[PDB]
Amino acid sequence: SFEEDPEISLADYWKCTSCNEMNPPLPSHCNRCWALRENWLPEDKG
Ligand SMILES: [Zn+2]
Repeated sequence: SFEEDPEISLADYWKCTSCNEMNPPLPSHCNRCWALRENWLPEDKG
């Protein structure tokens, strides 16, 4: 199922490393197990 989403395409989604679920960029944790993403915010070590 795909709908009009030019502002937020499903391609921008992410893959929860816990269960391997797909989620949008809006949230951070998987919408099932709540596997709060790890690599989201701008990670700039140094
Ligand atoms: Zn998950």
